[PDB]
Amino acid sequence: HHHMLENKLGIINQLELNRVEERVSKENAKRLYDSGDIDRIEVGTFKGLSYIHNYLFEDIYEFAGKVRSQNISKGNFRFAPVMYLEIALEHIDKMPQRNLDEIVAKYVEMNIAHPFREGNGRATRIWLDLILKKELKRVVDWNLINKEDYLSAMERSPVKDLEIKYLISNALTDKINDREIFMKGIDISYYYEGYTEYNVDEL
Amino acid sequence: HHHMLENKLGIINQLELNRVEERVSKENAKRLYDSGDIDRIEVGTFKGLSYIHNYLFEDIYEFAGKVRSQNISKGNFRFAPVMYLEIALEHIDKMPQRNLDEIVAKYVEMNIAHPFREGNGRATRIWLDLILKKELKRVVDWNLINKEDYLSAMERSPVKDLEIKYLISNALTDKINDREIFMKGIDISYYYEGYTEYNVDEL
Amino acid sequence: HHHMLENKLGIINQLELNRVEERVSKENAKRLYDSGDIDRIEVGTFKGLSYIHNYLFEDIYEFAGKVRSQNISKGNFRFAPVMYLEIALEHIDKMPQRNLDEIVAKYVEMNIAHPFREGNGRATRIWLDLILKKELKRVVDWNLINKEDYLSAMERSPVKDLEIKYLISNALTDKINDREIFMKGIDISYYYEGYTEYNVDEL
Amino acid sequence: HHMLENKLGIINQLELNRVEERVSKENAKRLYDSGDIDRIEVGTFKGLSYIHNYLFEDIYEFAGKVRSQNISKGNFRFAPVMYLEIALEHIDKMPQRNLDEIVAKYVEMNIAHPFREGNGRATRIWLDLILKKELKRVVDWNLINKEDYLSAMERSPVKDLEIKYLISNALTDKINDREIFMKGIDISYYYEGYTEYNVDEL
Amino acid sequence: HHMLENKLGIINQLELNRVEERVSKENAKRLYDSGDIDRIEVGTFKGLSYIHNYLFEDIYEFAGKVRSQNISKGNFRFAPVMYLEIALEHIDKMPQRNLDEIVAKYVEMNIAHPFREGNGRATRIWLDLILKKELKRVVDWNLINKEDYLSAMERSPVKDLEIKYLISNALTDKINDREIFMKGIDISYYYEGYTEYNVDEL
Amino acid sequence: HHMLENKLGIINQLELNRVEERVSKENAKRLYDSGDIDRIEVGTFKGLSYIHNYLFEDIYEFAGKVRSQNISKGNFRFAPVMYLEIALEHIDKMPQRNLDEIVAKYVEMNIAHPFREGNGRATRIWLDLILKKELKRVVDWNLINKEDYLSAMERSPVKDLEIKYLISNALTDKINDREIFMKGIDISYYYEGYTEYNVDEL
Ligand SMILES: Nc1ncnc2c1ncn2[C@@H]1O[C@H](COP(=O)(O)OP(=O)(O)O)[C@@H](O)[C@H]1O
Ligand SMILES: Nc1ncnc2c1ncn2[C@@H]1O[C@H](COP(=O)(O)OP(=O)(O)O)[C@@H](O)[C@H]1O
Ligand SMILES: Nc1ncnc2c1ncn2[C@@H]1O[C@H](COP(=O)(O)OP(=O)(O)O)[C@@H](O)[C@H]1O
Ligand SMILES: Nc1ncnc2c1ncn2[C@@H]1O[C@H](COP(=O)(O)OP(=O)(O)O)[C@@H](O)[C@H]1O
Ligand SMILES: Nc1ncnc2c1ncn2[C@@H]1O[C@H](COP(=O)(O)OP(=O)(O)O)[C@@H](O)[C@H]1O
Ligand SMILES: Nc1ncnc2c1ncn2[C@@H]1O[C@H](COP(=O)(O)OP(=O)(O)O)[C@@H](O)[C@H]1O
Ligand SMILES: [Ca+2]
Ligand SMILES: [Ca+2]
Ligand SMILES: [Ca+2]
Ligand SMILES: [Ca+2]
Ligand SMILES: [Ca+2]
Ligand SMILES: [Ca+2]
Ligand SMILES: [Ca+2]
Ligand SMILES: [Ca+2]
Ligand SMILES: [Ca+2]
Ligand SMILES: [Ca+2]
Ligand SMILES: [Ca+2]
Ligand SMILES: [Ca+2]
Repeated sequence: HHHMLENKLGIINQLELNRVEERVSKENAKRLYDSGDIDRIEVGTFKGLSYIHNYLFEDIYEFAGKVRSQNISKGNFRFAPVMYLEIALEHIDKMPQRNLDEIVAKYVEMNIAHPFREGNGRATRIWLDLILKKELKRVVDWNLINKEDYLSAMERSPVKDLEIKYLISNALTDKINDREIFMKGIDISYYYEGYTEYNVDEL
Repeated sequence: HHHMLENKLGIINQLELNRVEERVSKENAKRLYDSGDIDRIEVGTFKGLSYIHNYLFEDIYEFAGKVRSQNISKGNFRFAPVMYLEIALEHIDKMPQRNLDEIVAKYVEMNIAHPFREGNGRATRIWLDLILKKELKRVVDWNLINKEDYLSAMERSPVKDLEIKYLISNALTDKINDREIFMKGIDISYYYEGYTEYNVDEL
Repeated sequence: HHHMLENKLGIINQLELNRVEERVSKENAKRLYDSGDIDRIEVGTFKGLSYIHNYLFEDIYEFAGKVRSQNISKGNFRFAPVMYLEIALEHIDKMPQRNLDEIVAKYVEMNIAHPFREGNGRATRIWLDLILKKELKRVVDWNLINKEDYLSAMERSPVKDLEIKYLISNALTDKINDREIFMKGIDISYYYEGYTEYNVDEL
Repeated sequence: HHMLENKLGIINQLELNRVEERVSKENAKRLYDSGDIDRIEVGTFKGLSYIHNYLFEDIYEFAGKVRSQNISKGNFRFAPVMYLEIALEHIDKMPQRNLDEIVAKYVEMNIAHPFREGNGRATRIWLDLILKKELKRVVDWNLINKEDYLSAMERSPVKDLEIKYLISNALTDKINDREIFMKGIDISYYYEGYTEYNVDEL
Repeated sequence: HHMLENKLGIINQLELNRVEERVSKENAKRLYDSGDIDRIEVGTFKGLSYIHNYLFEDIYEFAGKVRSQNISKGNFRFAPVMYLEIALEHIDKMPQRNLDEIVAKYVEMNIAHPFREGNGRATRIWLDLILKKELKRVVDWNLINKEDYLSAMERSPVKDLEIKYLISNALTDKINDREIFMKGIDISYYYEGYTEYNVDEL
Repeated sequence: HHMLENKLGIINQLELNRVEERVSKENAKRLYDSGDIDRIEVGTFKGLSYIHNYLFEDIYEFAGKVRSQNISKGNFRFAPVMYLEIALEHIDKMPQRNLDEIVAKYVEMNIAHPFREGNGRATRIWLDLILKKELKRVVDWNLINKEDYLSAMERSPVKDLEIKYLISNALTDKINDREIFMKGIDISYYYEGYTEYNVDEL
């Protein structure tokens, strides 16, 4: 099934499975940074996002890095249905990214596409930071964006992106090669989704 | 200062604040159970829920156990306006709880009321288990309800409580004095809300 | 439970129960008209609506004529919460009914209140015809309002009442003492709710 | 669209409803008792179209054909005509190996809502055929309460847990039982507001 | 996107709004008085694009061209850019033989919302052309209250009865009356919050 | 008879709009230049009612008075008449010590929407008075684009974050600057579709 570690380690408690998946994927995130692999990823495309997703979740989620084949929703919002996900990703690949407005709009469209069965939030926040670094020489200090504010802004974003754009704009930092900003952002990004067991840099 | 530990322990990292609040409130939950205090609470009333909330969150959330003074929402759903909280809680105190249909309806209305600024989910799930134990001689084995299923069902519940009802009925157990069921349920209930650092029985 | 005939007569097929409830309640509607009792009902108040509802559904619906104690919804519209239902009804009793605009607004508010667990549509349409008869010397020729148009307009009416006002306006007739108009209207009103087995004037 | 309204000069909504119920239920009874139902392609729009035409030929104009107008129920907009064809192309390729996949496929076909009218009844017959082929089960529709079913279908474009739960709990292995089929036709029609006839009495 | 903001260095929103109103209403008056409006393809996106460019080429970047950004009003998300082409080609093939079909076509074109801005005013001109050609009618827009029209358009993706009713009760056979056209331009701009000028005084 | 300036026969919506703008903007200018604005209770429905009456008596029937009908915009239903009074009572007791509390109070007053019309313009004047008293700030409304403001207000019953950001970045310490007040009146009316007059030229 989708959680490849669930049967492998015979785990029947939701919290223990959550902790193990957090540990493995954060190990992978730490390696992605410390190996320098994060600097050799295509920026602003679904190919780069797919690479990030596979890197984080290979041997954790079945078909990591590959588009889902099932329709999904959060709250009352239906993400792009599978039937046109391909064309959605093509359109996102050609969207411009020369200023904060365009980059945030591109991030919002990629969240609407929501191409994977799981792991969209964490992978796409890494992807967004790479776009911001390449184009604005900034990255997000994610700790400066309150979790509940971020989630509300993303819920609002398919209709209007002003909330998420304001939060991102006020969280930007020029410390784009600072390892500490990256690792703290990984921990905050995982906390957004309900993973709080590990610090990435202690793995 | 709603997060009373933030200034007291000078915490500037969201994840660190989340972890300390989890530890303190889970210590309080373990004490609530092991002291037998949980057995001397009024069942199915706002008095009992307020007692549970204060017990869990005193010196963590300002005004623990007391009704909020601000309006709040999650997703697209606006909880009961502050101006009607009093009458909402009065109505809920009068709701019957003789079978699963009525108990689930009462739980759904209490979630709609959402009387506290924070901590509604965890406190109200403890409260619900007490109602089920008293009236049906059952409690919920929360690990049998998947987190995303639970959250979607609660989002659905103000419109129809069928989704939540099924989840609950399929998770009921007669092990109403099983400490392991209670503690595992505390851990799963906190996991529902994004706290995964501690096991309650290890504190 | 709520359908008293299910346990009373041990009917476990939904369609058979539906047919028996249609027969009994249409017998009651026919008696309500032919006895002249309909002419001695208070017009435009919840007292009159409750009298109609009890008359139709006594020994069919538990607590016929009495306000519901649980919250209900249709589609994604939540009708008036129980916690202020009485206040809503007290407001509706004082709403004016001097012309078509005001009568339609009053009908729309009564549908929002939706005071009974079931039977709101049929009872409140009888109630509305009485208001129109008293104040405008008109009643609705319900066959002139298409079922799907009526249902769509009622779904729209809590936001804007133009659709339902238009349909009603176009279907008004001055034959306010014509028995065939009344009986045909009973049949169409039940057809709106999915009852098609009987003609009321054949009972 | 209602071809019988002009033909029999009917001006009462309820009598038109009754005549359409009688004729289409006669067609459903024939579909089962003639054995035609057993040679319908399972799980494709081709099969659904065959069912819809069989039921509603000379009742609905263009029975068996995709609608050309957009439609909605409540505040839910069904698949726009502009990509309906594509929506059907995708549904034909959806897997149907377990209850999860079959329910997801049924939910997508309901979202597509390919016909002007008659989507509910035709697609419930279609769903039973899929369940019969892949799970050796069919739905005992009387075990699914009408209001629960309608609410679950309203919920299903967002989350299909409600409808999945209801279907799962209503499955029976009596996949060639004529009474189960006929009662299911009557309950399926009752869902949509037709209560005049019992199909096996026609 | 607003070319006149940088061109005339305007930093007051109201001042910019007035200048955009004046320039586009001058263009609308010329579109009518030159007879150019009579030589536009009726009922197609090509004609709508011509109207939009004619009104706004000096005001909006890429006037007459489909937008490249996704947009929304209220809680309604208009057709995604990725589908605009297929949506517009579908709209080009929609019939327009009676009021039902014409209103449905207008509703779909509003859902498509092909331009970044100016959809309301341009598409109302386009709609009158269709009504003039096919029904020998145009809309007397002053007979449709602004708030009723806006609510009806908000409702129209779900059900088009409100807007159909308003349009039907506002139709006039004065299809060549210059004052009906000019007053309609003024009312159409008023719908969108431009009230500074009368078009026929420019 | 709600639009007191209206008459019998067909009225032109645009001219009525212009006349109502002129009269109410004259009243707003007088409210400021007479110093009457300085004598208004701050942060209460009493003060809001005074503002609404001052702007709109002889324009709207029952200016300064609570509406008696339920109203909606988009798909949002404002506070029902049935509890409007309790809601205003609650709003009178809400704190206003910082921007978070003041924006929350403004958002609740907009949800209450106590008047039949004129809620936007009157309540924005009211909000500026609260901000002036408690923060020594007012809004430079020209710094908030119309479409951003309207979207943020649509969002505000769910989350006030959008509107709070816009207000926060538009605050100015020029709390007794006549230019800021008059420009803000013009922008506030522009938000609602009135663009004919400049207030200080009346
Ligand atoms: N209601 C919503 N509408 C749109 N986007 C949402 C909604 N809720 C959450 N999101 C986005 O989806 C992300 C979570 O996606 P998910 O697939 O669960 O990723 P992960 O596995 O990393 O948690 C959130 O971080 C947020 O960006
Ligand atoms: N969209 C929603 N609609 C209704 N109820 C919700 C929604 N989202 C979450 N909930 C309920 O609110 C609870 C969380 O409330 P919250 O005040 O955050 O408590 P806690 O501090 O324990 O997390 C969830 O457990 C769920 O039951
Ligand atoms: N989505 C909706 N929103 C508001 N009102 C509705 C909606 N759907 C139906 N209604 C109204 O509710 C009535 C049905 O009420 P119900 O309690 O089912 O009465 P009955 O038992 O007579 O069918 C319909 O006739 C219609 O007037
Ligand atoms: N709001 C909704 N959202 C999604 N699906 C719905 C909604 N309302 C009804 N449905 C589905 O549509 C079906 C009815 O479609 P319809 O075309 O009217 O068929 P029929 O002519 O057989 O009644 C229902 O059985 C239900 O499955
Ligand atoms: N919530 C909504 N849903 C659907 N359509 C809408 C909505 N709000 C406005 N519209 C339509 O959009 C038009 C406005 O489009 P816009 O691109 O702003 O045109 P303009 O620049 O001419 O004002 C309105 O006239 C109305 O027809
Ligand atoms: N959909 C909506 N939801 C919440 N608030 C809204 C919505 N639409 C408009 N508003 C608020 O209502 C105001 C308009 O109120 P209205 O009574 O028309 O006042 P006015 O007569 O001054 O224009 C807007 O300025 C905005 O603040
Ligand atoms: Ca997540
Ligand atoms: Ca740890
Ligand atoms: Ca929570
Ligand atoms: Ca730990
Ligand atoms: Ca009904
Ligand atoms: Ca019969
Ligand atoms: Ca139907
Ligand atoms: Ca019969
Ligand atoms: Ca506009
Ligand atoms: Ca002028
Ligand atoms: Ca307005
Ligand atoms: Ca002027």
